[PDB]
Amino acid sequence: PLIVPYNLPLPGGVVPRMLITILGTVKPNANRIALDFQRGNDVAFHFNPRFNENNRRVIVCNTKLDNNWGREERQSVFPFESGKPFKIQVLVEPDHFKVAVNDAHLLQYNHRVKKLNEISKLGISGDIDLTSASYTMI
Ligand SMILES: Cc1ccc(S[C@@H]2O[C@H](CO)[C@H](O)[C@H](n3cc(-c4c(F)c(F)c(O)c(F)c4F)nn3)[C@H]2O)cc1
Repeated sequence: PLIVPYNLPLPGGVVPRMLITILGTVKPNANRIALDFQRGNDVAFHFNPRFNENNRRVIVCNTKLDNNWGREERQSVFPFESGKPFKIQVLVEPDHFKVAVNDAHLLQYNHRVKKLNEISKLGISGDIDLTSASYTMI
């Protein structure tokens, strides 16, 4: 187990067929989780499960460019549960990130930041116990 926030380096950025796996357990009474794939200060892909946004659960996805958030993409399908272990898998594809949670497909997010080879850090934050963060090619 590791303590969050945690920064996972992605040396040389990301590339298609790179699979990033984040394992952890959601705390009881969690409010939020955040994964931030960063190109310097820009956030290419922000993946933000919110456990209570207006009394519902939603996943918010976005990009931050020059410190400004863009247009959000929201997913109501919500595979996380307070107190339960999870696996987030982010598969880099040519035109999008593909996310699966607990071995079930969840969402795709098209690349807004084009320079994949400069998306060189993944930040992991929020109401979790972090078990592991790693990557491999498939
Ligand atoms: C016009 C406008 C008005 C309001 C908003 S709200 C905004 O929405 C964004 C996604 O579009 C991001 O989610 C932002 N955000 C969340 C975290 C964060 C964090 F700082 C942590 F320390 C965590 O542990 C954690 F899990 C987090 F999520 N940082 N920035 C959010 O402030 C947008 C536009």
